[PDB]
Amino acid sequence: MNTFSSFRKHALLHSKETAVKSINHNISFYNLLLLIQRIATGLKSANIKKGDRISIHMGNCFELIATYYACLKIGAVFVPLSLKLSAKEVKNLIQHSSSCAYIGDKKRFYETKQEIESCTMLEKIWVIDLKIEDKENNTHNWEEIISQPYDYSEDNIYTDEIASIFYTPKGIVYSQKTLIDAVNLTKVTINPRLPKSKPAILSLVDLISPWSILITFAALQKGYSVLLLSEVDIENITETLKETQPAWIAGTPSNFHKIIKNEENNNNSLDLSETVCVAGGDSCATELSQKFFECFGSHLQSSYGQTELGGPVIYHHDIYAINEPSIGWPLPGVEIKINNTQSSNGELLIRSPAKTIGIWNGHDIELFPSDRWLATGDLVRQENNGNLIFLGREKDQIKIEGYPVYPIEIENTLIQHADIAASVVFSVPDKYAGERIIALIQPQKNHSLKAETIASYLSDNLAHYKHPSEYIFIKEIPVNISRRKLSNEYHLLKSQAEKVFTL
Ligand SMILES: CCc1cc(C(=O)O)c2c(c1)C(=O)C=C2
Repeated sequence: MNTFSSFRKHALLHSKETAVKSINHNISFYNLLLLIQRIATGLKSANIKKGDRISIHMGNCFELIATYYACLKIGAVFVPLSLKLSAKEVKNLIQHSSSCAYIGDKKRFYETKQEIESCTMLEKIWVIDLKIEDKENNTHNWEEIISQPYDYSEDNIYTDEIASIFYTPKGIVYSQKTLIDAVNLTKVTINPRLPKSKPAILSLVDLISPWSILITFAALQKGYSVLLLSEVDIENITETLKETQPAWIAGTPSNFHKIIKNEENNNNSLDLSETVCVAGGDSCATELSQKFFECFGSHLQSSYGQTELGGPVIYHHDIYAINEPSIGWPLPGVEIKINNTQSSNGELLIRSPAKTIGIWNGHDIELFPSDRWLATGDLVRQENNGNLIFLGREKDQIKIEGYPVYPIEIENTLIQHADIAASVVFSVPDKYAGERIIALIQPQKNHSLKAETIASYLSDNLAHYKHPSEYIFIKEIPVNISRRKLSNEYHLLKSQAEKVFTL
């Protein structure tokens, strides 16, 4: 069962239930299938064929998810163009991907119009809410692609065929099978609670971005509705969440930090205690989970994955339950190897059951040996129960007397202190020790804090060789965090510090 046919099967058996909703709109499973079918007929009527590449360039709307499924239905390769791309970058991807069609919305098209229309390989350009004076040459209004009824023509889709190209300047090629296996990984990470009185799934990452594509396919295949928000909706996220009350929210760590910060004001208070929230990336969200529980009483989850691995590969279904920084457990079929360093800690290597096909180089696919391991650049230790303790980036590792020291582990200890609001640990060169550990300490509250408190606190909680040699008290840590750039600004930091304490 490929991704479209899995959607279809569910839509035909659960026709009346809401598949997608926004603040002002909704569409049932059955009507979304009808829209997908009309788009498929319009594409084929416009001479789009299995294997043709379609660049897709639009904000969150029902047409975006319908277009993904229409491409899948007919075997057209979809090429999502991130909304963060400049006009020159969008043109580069349209050209590099060898797209022969483009589908976009009004805002994205008109920001990029001259570039898109100068891509001479584009035989069809469809634009939602195209201005009528611009319907000419190969540029068409979106309504044209759905104007004809479904023609019931067959499609022969095979799981080894290309389905999509997800650009990181590297076009990662997914087959129909990659997408099946990536959605199957993602399905394991979407676990709303049982309602008390139907779950709606929200992803705060744009639907043009691969993690949200997978979340959306997986949610619909589990029969959940998907809530789509606009940029303005997400700028007003606290009020939007009170109104829409999703059961499950995916987002970046930054998304959830902002949600936390909005509560410091407000009044009516947003109740996320029953909501399952999933922070997504290539790091660890343990400190965020502590803040998120304090603020909402909700138990943050995390997902760790990347496009080259097809989908999510490691999932932490309860970050806050683990006192150490951790990233969770490998998903089903995921294989891991921890590089042997003659110790329990090493680089995390991953092989995923969602095998990408290769890299599109503009002219051909550079094929991936299906046995390849991906080196993540992250250090881990695997506990007895499988949980991957997170030791930080390999390149942030500090050496003390020959032994590796991990800033993220020291930071996690420091912030548990009631008087410490935040902390960043890094090293500086030292003529005779090689490196020396510095701790940037941001005092909590409106409170006072003496370094001697910290050194004694660390004696009880950390091995001595992991201890900072020096404390820099500053009541705002520079963010925008790069322990490398902070090391480079060590003398500046000391000169701006509330106080410095050298042991
Ligand atoms: C589709 C591959 C993938 C991409 C990304 C991303 O941050 O872009 C993420 C994950 C998977 C994930 O499990 C959490 C973040």
